[PDB]
Amino acid sequence: PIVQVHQAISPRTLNAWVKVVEEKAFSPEVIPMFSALSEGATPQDLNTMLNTVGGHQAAMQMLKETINEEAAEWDRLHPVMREPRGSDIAGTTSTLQEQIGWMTHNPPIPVGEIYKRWIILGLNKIVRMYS
Ligand SMILES: CCN1C(=O)[C@H](c2cc(O)cc(-c3cccnc3)c2)C(=O)N(c2ccccc2)c2cc(C(F)(F)F)ccc21
Ligand SMILES: O=C(O)c1ccc(-c2ccc3c(c2)nc(-c2cn[nH]c2-c2cccc(Cl)c2)n3CCCn2ccnc2)cc1
Repeated sequence: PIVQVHQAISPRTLNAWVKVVEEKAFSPEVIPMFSALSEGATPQDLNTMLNTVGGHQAAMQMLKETINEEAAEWDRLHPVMREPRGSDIAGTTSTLQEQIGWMTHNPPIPVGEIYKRWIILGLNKIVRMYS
């Protein structure tokens, strides 16, 4: 996350989270916990976390599809320092430096916060699917 500059979530925190998500798989109480954990997150942070958490293969694919759908919608709503496109917000086509750039620009585009809402949309769809 960006702190008072960028620093990775600590390994101890991420590894503990992996176990929490496993124990609480597919339950909605994970969602607010995700929001708390990812305070200040860049898209790079978020992808490291998602990749570390891993989990259920079909669920991961559904999350990915949801993200891609939201990135497409972002491009429709906000066609394009350069401005980020959907894939930049998802951290696919952007660097960590670029993400920090947008997040701290005057005025800013909070690419981490935007990506978080896409991830949360996916997590909610997953909750319903496995309920
Ligand atoms: C989408 C992929 N994914 C999993 O497959 C998780 C998972 C992890 C795991 O270690 C085991 C399972 C699992 C599920 C069912 C059977 N056996 C194992 C699922 C899991 O259950 N959820 C999940 C939890 C609650 C609600 C919705 C989804 C999350 C959560 C996140 C995060 F961090 F962003 F919140 C990231 C990936 C992720
Ligand atoms: O959902 C959300 O949370 C959400 C949704 C949208 C936005 C958003 C989107 C585009 C935005 C924006 C804010 N602020 C500006 C904006 C306004 N002036 N300069 C910029 C800007 C230019 C380049 C890089 C960055 Cl970093 C900012 N633009 C660029 C608009 C086009 N423009 C205006 C001036 N130059 C280019 C922020 C948050």
